Amino acid sequence: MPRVKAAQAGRQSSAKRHLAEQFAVGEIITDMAKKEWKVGLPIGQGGFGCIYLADMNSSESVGSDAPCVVKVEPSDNGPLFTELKFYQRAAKPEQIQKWIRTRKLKYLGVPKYWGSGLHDKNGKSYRFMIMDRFGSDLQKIYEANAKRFSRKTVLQLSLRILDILEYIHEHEYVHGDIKASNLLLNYKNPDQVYLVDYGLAYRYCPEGVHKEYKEDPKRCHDGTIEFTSIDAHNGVAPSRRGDLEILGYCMIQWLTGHLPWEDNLKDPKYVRDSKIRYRENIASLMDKCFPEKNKPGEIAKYMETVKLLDYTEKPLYENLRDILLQGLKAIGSKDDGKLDLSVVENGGLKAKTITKKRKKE
Repeated sequence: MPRVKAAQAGRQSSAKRHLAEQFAVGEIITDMAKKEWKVGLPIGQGGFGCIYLADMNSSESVGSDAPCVVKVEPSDNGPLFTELKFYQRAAKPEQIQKWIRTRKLKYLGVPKYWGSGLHDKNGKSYRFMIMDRFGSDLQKIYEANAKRFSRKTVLQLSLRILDILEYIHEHEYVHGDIKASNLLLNYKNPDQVYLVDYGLAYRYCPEGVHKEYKEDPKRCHDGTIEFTSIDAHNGVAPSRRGDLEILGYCMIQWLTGHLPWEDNLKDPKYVRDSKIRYRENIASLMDKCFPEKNKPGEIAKYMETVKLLDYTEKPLYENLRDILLQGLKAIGSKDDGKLDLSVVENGGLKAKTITKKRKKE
């Protein structure tokens, strides 16, 4: 509590009073792309990194249902420059639309990029990126439902995430952050899921050079023990298995509700132990987590492929894809629920992509 618990700003790090500013309501700046975007009233709670309503240069004033939203953050920041750079480079209007065409699909759950605008003042440089609106985060509903998900709901995402993964996986870009915390649903389309705020999107194939199994803790180390890829836990280089591991962990988290190492996060050694121990004997995890009178073959085979994956072995989306459909057909059930996560609950967003937070040179 504010009164009970005392908030600590910093003992020794920053000096003097920074003091930031804002923009007038009803103003329209000129992004780098020569696009006019009108800014309405402020929205969100945090401080320096606040969100402001945005909309295309149309007319009249701005209400409380603006189409796009802007976010201002420090220019010297790192992770920020990545989220904005990854959007204007990966989240392009062509790259997104082109995919749907080359994929023979309807729409892409990837966020669209609009623009950005910077401004220096007395040495202080500011920067903001323009993004679209959203509905609610998957992590919110999860906690709201007492951390309980359905088989059709979980499997529904596993299919959507796969297609999205291939998009970045083919662009030499590792996802890293695939958890629900970085997911949202379209306000108009409740059955549409979107994966925003990477905060861990990096490339491990520069100049056609695929990252070989080598020790590199300095790189690809940013992540919470809650789902930190074994690559960082051991201090190895970025691998493909690391991605499947992230989805594999959460996949069982929602399906079961709680993970074995949920009451032992404080112990980093334990988390790594149970990991390797559960890796060799995956059948033990499903046995302990799930009852003997209920063993989802969809999960058993899922891990069997992950643990049985070689550094040189390529991704087997087709194979795993068969395991998913088999899981539903096995339980005499079919996709009759979709992304059942429509309720709405916004209150601030983020902006990151890099993966190396520790000392910050």
